[PDB]
Amino acid sequence: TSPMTPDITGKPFVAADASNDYIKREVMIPMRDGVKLHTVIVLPKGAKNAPIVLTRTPYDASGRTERLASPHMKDLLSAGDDVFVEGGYIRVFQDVRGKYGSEGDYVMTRPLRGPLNPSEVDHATDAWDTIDWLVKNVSESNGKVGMIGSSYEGFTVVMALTNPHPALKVAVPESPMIDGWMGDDWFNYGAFRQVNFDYFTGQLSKRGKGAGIARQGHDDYSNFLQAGSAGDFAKAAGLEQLPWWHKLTEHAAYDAFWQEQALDKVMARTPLKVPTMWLQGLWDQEDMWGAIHSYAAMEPRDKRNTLNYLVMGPWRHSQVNYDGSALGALNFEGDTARQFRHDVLRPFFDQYLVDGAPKADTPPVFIYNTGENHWDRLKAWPRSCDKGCAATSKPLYLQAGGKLSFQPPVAGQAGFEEYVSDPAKPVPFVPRPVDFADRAMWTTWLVHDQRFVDGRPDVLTFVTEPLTEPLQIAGAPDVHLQASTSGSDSDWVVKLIDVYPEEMASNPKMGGYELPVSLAIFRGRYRESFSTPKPLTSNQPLAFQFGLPTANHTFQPGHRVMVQVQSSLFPLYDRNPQTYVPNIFFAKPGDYQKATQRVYVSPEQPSYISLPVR
Amino acid sequence: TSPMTPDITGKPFVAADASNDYIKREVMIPMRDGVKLHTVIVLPKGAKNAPIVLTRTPYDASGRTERLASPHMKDLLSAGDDVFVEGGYIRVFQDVRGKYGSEGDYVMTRPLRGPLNPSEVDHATDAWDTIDWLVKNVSESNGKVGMIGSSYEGFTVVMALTNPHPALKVAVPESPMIDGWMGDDWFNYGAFRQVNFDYFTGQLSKRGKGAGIARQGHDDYSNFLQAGSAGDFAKAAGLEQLPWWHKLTEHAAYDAFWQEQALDKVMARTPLKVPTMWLQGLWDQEDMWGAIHSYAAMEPRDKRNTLNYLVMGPWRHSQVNYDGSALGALNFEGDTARQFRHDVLRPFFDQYLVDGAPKADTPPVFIYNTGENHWDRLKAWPRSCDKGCAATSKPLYLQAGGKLSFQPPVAGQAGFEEYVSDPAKPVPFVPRPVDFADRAMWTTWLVHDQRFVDGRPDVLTFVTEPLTEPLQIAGAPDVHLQASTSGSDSDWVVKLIDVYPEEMASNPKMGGYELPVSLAIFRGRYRESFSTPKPLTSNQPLAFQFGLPTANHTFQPGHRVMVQVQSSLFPLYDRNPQTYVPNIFFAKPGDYQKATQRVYVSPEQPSYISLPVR
Amino acid sequence: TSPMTPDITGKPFVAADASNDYIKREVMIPMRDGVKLHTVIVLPKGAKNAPIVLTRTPYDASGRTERLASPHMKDLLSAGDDVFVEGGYIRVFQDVRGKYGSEGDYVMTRPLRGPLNPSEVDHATDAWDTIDWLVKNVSESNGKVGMIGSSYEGFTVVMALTNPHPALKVAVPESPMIDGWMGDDWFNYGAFRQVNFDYFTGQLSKRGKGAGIARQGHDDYSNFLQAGSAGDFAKAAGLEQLPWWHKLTEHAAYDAFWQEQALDKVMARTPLKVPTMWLQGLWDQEDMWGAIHSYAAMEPRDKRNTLNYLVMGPWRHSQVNYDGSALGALNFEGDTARQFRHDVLRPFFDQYLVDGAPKADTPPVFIYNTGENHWDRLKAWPRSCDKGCAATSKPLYLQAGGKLSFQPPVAGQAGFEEYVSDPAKPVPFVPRPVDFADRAMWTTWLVHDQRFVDGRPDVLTFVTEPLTEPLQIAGAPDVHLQASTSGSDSDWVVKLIDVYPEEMASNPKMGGYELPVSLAIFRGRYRESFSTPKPLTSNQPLAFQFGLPTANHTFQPGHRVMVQVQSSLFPLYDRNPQTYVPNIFFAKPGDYQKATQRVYVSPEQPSYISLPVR
Ligand SMILES: [Ca+2]
Ligand SMILES: [Ca+2]
Ligand SMILES: [Ca+2]
Repeated sequence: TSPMTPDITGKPFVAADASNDYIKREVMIPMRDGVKLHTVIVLPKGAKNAPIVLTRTPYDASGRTERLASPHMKDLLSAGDDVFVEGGYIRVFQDVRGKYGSEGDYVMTRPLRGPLNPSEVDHATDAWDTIDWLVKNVSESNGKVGMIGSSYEGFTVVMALTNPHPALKVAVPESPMIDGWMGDDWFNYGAFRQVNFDYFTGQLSKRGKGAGIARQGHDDYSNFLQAGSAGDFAKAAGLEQLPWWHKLTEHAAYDAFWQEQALDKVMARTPLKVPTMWLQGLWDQEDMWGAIHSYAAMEPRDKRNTLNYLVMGPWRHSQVNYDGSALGALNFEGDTARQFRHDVLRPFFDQYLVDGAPKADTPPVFIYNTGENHWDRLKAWPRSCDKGCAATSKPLYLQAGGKLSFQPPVAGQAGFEEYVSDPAKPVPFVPRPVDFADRAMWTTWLVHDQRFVDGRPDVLTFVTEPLTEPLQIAGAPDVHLQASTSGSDSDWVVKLIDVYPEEMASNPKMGGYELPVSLAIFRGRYRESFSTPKPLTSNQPLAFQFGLPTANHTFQPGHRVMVQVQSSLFPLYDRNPQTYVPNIFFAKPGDYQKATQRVYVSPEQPSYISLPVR
Repeated sequence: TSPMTPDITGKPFVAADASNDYIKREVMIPMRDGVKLHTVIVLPKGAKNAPIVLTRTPYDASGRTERLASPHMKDLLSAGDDVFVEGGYIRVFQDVRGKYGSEGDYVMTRPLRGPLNPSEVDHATDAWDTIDWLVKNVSESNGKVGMIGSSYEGFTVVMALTNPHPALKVAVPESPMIDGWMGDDWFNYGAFRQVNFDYFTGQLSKRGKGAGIARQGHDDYSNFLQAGSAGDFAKAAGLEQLPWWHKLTEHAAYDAFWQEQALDKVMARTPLKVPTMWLQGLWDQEDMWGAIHSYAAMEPRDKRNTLNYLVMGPWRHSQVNYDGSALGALNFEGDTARQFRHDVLRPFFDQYLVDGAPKADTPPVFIYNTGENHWDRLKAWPRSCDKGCAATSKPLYLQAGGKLSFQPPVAGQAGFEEYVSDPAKPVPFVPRPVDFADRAMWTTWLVHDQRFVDGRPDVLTFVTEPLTEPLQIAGAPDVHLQASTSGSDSDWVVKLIDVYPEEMASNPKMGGYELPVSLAIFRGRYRESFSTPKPLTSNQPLAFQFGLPTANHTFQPGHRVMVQVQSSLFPLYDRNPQTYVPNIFFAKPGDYQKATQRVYVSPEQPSYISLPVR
Repeated sequence: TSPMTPDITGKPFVAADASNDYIKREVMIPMRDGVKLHTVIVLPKGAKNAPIVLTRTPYDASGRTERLASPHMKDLLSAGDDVFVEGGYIRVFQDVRGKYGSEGDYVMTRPLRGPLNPSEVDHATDAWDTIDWLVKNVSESNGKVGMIGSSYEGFTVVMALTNPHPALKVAVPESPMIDGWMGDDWFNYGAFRQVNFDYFTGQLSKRGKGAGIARQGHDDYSNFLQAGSAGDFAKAAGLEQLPWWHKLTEHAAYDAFWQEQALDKVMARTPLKVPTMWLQGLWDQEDMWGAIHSYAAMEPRDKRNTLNYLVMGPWRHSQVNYDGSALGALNFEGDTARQFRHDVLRPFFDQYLVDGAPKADTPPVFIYNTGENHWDRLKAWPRSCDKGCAATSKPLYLQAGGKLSFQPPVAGQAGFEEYVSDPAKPVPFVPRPVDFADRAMWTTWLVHDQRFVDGRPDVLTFVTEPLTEPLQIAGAPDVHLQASTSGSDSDWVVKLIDVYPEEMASNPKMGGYELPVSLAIFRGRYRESFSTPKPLTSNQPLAFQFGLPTANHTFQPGHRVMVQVQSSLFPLYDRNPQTYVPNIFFAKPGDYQKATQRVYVSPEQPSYISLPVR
């Protein structure tokens, strides 16, 4: 070999694959319009009549099938695919239209053929053509296909369910994106989520891998506050080059653009034919709305209770595919994620995909009790609600003096609790400094101790005396807030908290820990209507009604129930200027004003939470 | 904005840069043969008559100038560039010929025009054409250029020094690759370094970013042992596709291929014209030979002591560009890396690059004492050696019964210490499991406590009684080993160790800690000649002589001096089969045999280390 | 208040107790012979007809009832007492005779009235007199008592069971000290345990709190090796002042002194009257022999299977009273300790102690499967043994070339595997440096990855190929070692190991992890008799038979089964000098000699482990 022989030959370096216990095949599958989608198929060596598990993703199919470069399939594929490797399944990941190895144009959460999409293709037809090709060209398969995926990967499963290929025998949409305005990714009750600015450049900058937005500093509390409004931050970052950004600001309210994209409404008029398991985390910080709302839209038509299932674990977004033994300071009884994957998911998929496999005794509802630390196998959910459930909700009244109880307010006390909300000094949603990039912070923010803001003058705290008997809730709490603002707009944040016993000697850090079981924010301008915003009348007590995330939680003896109320949750949510403007995205510096907020706790105007007690 | 408007546009997304305090400018510089090299220039805004600091790298110039996407130049550039940002320098990184954005073919450490390179270009001409272009095309510059870089980036500096452009006013080769066979990257005294297998696929798989090699498991001790020889592992990993791998196995001995690449020999015949500062770490685990040998090759001709400098800090490879406050369990007196960059490097560069800058009080030698924890400013180095230095070396004799002293062996005792070296059960160079991916393990292996192998039957341990007075060494120890093997080949590993006081109450983990101050391996087949290997005569005591890494270390009172001897250091070094084979890279399973080793400690055949005491 | 008024008044400072939810009373209960024992009684406020849980301890009753100075009983008492606080029990801790607040003389594990104790009192009579006083003087109780305790606190429960007071309705000896010579605290098959030297000064220096032994250095590997024999270390430390030390060295063999103290032999002749639950950890590093052997001594007479229970969790010594969610690098399915305490222990105690309490569904055997990670509820144990069990044991033969399989050795291979055992360089039982005071090291040593010694020339390794199907063992493995030694004595250490799959991508550190499922040491001089030691015939293959710790473990697919054999386990066990001496405690420097060890693996003399497969 000559010394001047180029050490980089130019020809592709073929990695070793002799010792592999799998085969990886990449193929460009033509859709009905000629556009080919990059599809990666991983088969166990010696696979015969094996089912296929398919996932359609905008997060790199080649990368999703290489958690680690390894000759062992169990290590090659992600942690969440462990049960599929153990079951001898063929795993397939496909790049959606317009991303990574696939051809075509990319449209964020490409809408269904209809009012928003006049083309001949969408995610439903793309999944159909994909499945058709797989059962006709993968000789190692038995022609049976199951679909699974979390977040955007769950959204593609839902799209396939709108009109599924006959070969699709089972589906598991995990934390799917269903309604990005009401309560999933983009907004929550109209309040815009700034955490997704990095997602926009990360997914829309290039066909393939993108990047986050360069910051002025480390603390996002400071980065966003200094920039001003959400529109100011975006403009300075160059986001006006992205059509998606223009779509968000042109549709700030819940108009036809968002209504026509709500997939739970679509599931309501979609016939039940494919056994589907709606899954999400109880602390799903990205898609809290999706799974539970989609499950409820189809459950009334699940006549025999064997086609529509619900799964809600003690998980943060997508934790179902990793280790569910803990979340932040909370410890659970074993790896709850692995428990779900092995005890419930595997037998459910085997029943519909593996030849000769027995029927599984899949629980209609598989939900974790975050207070008692154990799974619950039920026939229905919720167990308690205002009407139609086994148990009836009980009003939990906010009381004067920062108290909280099931007894209606008595006369002869202060009619309300007051606090000033200052947009220039907003309440932080997590301890400063805030780093949206820090995955540890973002995935655990919903279970973080709230004492870092308890005692702030712009946060109201209501608490019960220590419980002597366990209080079990099992449903979706509903806020019935009676509040006024001296401004003409305002956000209202309510947190339902489990305060641990003041002392916890066996785990000292948990002593007095304020765990948010369920919390939400509501953009006040949408009080009467989500599609048609209106200014709030200054200094007038008004009724605000909105649901808090689902909870299957027992407040144990020694614990207290607590409710915190505030008017900002920054920088996760852009600040409500507190003066009515046409579009908060483009609020001007002078529009931001302090406002005197009042939460009423009188017999005539009682604030309370309809708690799903059982 | 229509809903179907592609969210990923035809016109690429461009990040905003209005708040930037620098300007990044890319250029394609044509070399003399027409090949263009991708060059990245980072200028402070308002830069005028500013000096340039240039680095030529095979590690992505665009990546090297983006430690963090940020509007602040200090954060955008690497930690090691802090003093250049503070000094208002224009920073330039260039992709070497055949890598990343550059055109041309890539040849690993492209040799100088000569016997190994018949072309008209090499790193010397490329650096010359680059500097000529920069001074004629960067209007913001004062036409003065300084070069710096660590490892391969240091190697490109040395290549420029063979025939430097008149505009090159100063050079700082940090841990440069000088002799990859004698003691730098590829081999150490002929013993092959398996840690670089991942580097081959990482740098030679493609023009741009490559990847590591997929392992069968987590523990490299097991991965390499199970594979067999280095050639078996490489063959299985698909490395026979890389011409570099064939160059290594075709030139296992120190033949013309390696002799013609030794840059210290080139420096010996290179006139001293550009002020040069040779730098490396005392614990440089990748390029231990380079800087010190190159410095010594030029120092005798440094008439006024102002053209050739030496710097040796308490660092691992490239730590000079990060934080030097500690290394593994060792704590030093402040951030020694920052101290060097600010107190020595900055004034040195300024003196020769900034118009009208003052004279720097640059110490001819800047070397850290790892035993007293402070820098030493000296006029010469070494301070002690066999002859020609201020102090003279003293033999430190290995003794029977595992003893060690400066007194020659006495009669009436065992003439040797014996151990069996078994290739099937080699001595680990770091505690198992060995993870070559774990950067923390690799960067700190040389300072790791050796108690994890002390007490093994295949490792001999010689130790003094606790010292009552400080023992200072300041030079390069030289091993004079008298040893026999029952086989026909063998490796000899010698570690000079500082054993800390048995108790260290203020830092308990340091109690009895066995810190290797200096260690080296020698491949026995090269005992008589590095170019002509010969079998070792079975059962015959033979003299081996080889140098240990430089040390400026004071063994303090309460400490002991220790020497460990073994015949494997795995998996860092491939195993010597202990039977004489033509090429150890291709040793067969049956070639590996146990061997009875004897280290002689008698008056007639005394093993000792020539210690550079002062 | 005058400025010169002494700030320390001299009168006792009464801590506030108004807010306490408990009442703490201290009383000196007179025994049969007039000697009063300090007893601490903790009653919940408003206690009426409450049962008592009693523990007798030599570890400070006042300290045991104050985990934290707190007004909440749950936090005041230890973590393990959580279920008793929840159950409204009165908790009592009593200082044993001669310790802390109690009067009388202290005798280590004071033997029962008989040949070793001619006095009128022992732990049985002391417990009787205590229980009698409690039911007659504690008006807040219902006159029913349960006993519990771990280690020495479990030993006092067993002493009460030899002749229990009628008021004792239930007992739970946890990791009790049963046979301190055969396999509990002082020795293991005659091999002396040096870890207890600190225990001797800690418990025998003073009536109250003692201290450990001052060391020369940090590393006990070095401290003990430098001192020489166990006797040399003890003499230098001043331990000849302690009668206990003289008792140990005067009874090095299993003579009448130890036979008369073996409580499992006493339980074999003790009528089953009190529902007893024998408990220990599978990795009980202090009392591995006790619970399982005592359970087996009484189970044949448990006619209705309702008076004798067994519990073996995935625990280290006493972990049952803390958090059992993990042990070292091992993760279990939830807090297994809390699971046992709440799901099994609480209902078991309530049934026999609380008025009108319901029947508990107590599993006859509650044993954790360390390979499948789940509890097993069985009617009997073991599930597999040589004869009389549901399954029969299968021989796992050690093979030449470091192999292992269920197939008998074939001819034509090497008849044995050889290694030299050097007492001057013993095999470490845990990575150096060894610190017996480091609780983290000591509690997790039995589950530590054994790769730190795998590959040592003085440790033999035998391993199977990767398993394709699960291999479940459920019983006590029995070693049938055929081995010789060139010396006249030797220790034999055997480890049964579960080697995790080479790669574990979801938990990288577990890749190739060598987990010791079960290990034991056997002092060779007791090959034919534990009471009468005899020299081993030099170079003659001899049969060694001894049991390994119980295992309920499934070696899963991908894992390998491994067996390691060595002749030292230092410094936990003193070194066998390898030349026969009358008493190893007083071995002289010249008695320690290297010895050539041979483990036979031929068809004629096959070494194997009788594995309890099912
Ligand atoms: Ca259903
Ligand atoms: Ca000089
Ligand atoms: Ca029983």
